[PDB]
Amino acid sequence: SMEQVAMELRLTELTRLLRSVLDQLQDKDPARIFAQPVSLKEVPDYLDHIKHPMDFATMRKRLEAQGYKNLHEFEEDFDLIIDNCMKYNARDTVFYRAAVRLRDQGGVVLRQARREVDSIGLE
Ligand code: NA
Repeated sequence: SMEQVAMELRLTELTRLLRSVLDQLQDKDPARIFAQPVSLKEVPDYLDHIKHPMDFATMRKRLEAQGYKNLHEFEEDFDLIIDNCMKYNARDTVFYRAAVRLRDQGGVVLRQARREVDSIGLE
């Protein structure tokens, strides 16, 4: 149908916007602490602590499959990256501190992203 095509165009445009958002968020992690999944070889007990692991590479996979239907779903995954890190790691670690900085700097980006999604009407 023409409607389904229109819906798919909207999703494709959302995916384009979120790809820009993802790139901006990841630029706020130049240490690449959050770039890849935590290794279960190097941290074998990780899943005892963290029930829903997340990282930028896993987000990018979902994004390119157009698996984010709205900005809320994308934000949920970003918050998982931050929140998982701040539970597993103590306050005095480079990991926890990187997550705080990413959260703070990311908030700016996500604030305007919400406005753009609402304005352009992409969801
Ligand atoms: Na903790």
